[PDB]
Amino acid sequence: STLRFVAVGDWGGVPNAPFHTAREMANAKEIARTVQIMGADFIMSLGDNFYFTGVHDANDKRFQETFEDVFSDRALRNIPWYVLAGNHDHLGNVSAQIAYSKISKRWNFPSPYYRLRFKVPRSNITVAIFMLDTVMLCGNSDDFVSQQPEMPRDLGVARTQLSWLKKQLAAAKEDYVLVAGHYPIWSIAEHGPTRCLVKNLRPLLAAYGVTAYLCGHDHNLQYLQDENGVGYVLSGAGNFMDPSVRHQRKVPNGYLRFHYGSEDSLGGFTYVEIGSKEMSITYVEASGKSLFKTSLPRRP
Ligand SMILES: *[C@@H]1O[C@H](CO)[C@@H](O[C@@H]2O[C@H](CO)[C@@H](O)[C@H](O)[C@H]2NC(C)=O)[C@H](O)[C@H]1NC(C)=O
Ligand SMILES: [Fe+3]
Ligand SMILES: [Fe+3]
Ligand SMILES: [Zn+2]
Ligand SMILES: [Zn+2]
Repeated sequence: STLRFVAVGDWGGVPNAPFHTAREMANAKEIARTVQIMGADFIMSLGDNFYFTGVHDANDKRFQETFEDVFSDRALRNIPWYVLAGNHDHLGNVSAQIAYSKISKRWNFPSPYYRLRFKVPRSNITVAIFMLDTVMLCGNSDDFVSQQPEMPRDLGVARTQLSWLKKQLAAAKEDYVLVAGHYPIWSIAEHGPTRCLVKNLRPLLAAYGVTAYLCGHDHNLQYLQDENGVGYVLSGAGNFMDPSVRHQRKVPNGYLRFHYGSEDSLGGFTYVEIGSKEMSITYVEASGKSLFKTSLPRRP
């Protein structure tokens, strides 16, 4: 078989009851239908888990109303979720989202950033994934008028995570290596590229042979690929859909391979399947149709 998972981001419903939106429910439904057909080993969250100010504590009702009861289909039962934090989560209590891992079996958020290691059946194929906390690296975009994470709140905190990732990447023996964070490195939409990540994270990717970087933040679906062969998967349409293509001129020519952000769309997510020969990525719209699909070679 193969390693399979769903990647969805920015799905955190809303602050007022019922605490979920039509788009979030449509995506939850289609995620269930996808699982019923292809199956899934786990679901990855790319940040902005609870709009617009995260949660207060680990007993916050939002955990049941925005998460548990939305992804309640029988098919989604028992499927593990690996979470990472976005900027809106940081306006609240992130320690509470980490502590919730001890309350809900499916919810796995051991710390701000961590390493995951998977071993694909039969195949000798191994996969490593590094979940980052880009807010601790670039600061909260909500703290600035430009809406761009200008600088980290703490030097030591940022410097340490970068040192951790570099040492982890310079030792990973896995066949596939993925890195995920909320903020985008490359993006043509509303916010566009995050200067801090382009200057501080991007360089590490090609140097150590990273397969791809996954993220959300900009509310749409995108696939970009640089000249070194690294893939950029943007999946932040789990709750909103922003049509903007405002920063397409800020992305190097040739990088944009796919984009969809129609405001009349219910949103979407991605389905990833990693096999012995390659990793494929399918973009699925909540309505039920697959919009695009690409593959990425195995790491030398
Ligand atoms: C953020 O959320 C965490 C998780 O609920 C809170 O941690 C609790 O802290 C109190 C001490 O004030 C302890 O008695 C509890 O046992 C802790 N809960 C857990 C699950 O460890 C933390 O206090 C919250 N921070 C704020 C500012 O509200
Ligand atoms: Fe968001
Ligand atoms: Fe965000
Ligand atoms: Zn935004
Ligand atoms: Zn487009």
